[PDB]
Amino acid sequence: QHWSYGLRPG
Repeated sequence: QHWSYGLRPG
C-alpha cells in the first residue's frame, strides 16, 4: 500500500 490513506498520499 502507498496511497492517500487517512493522511497525505505517501
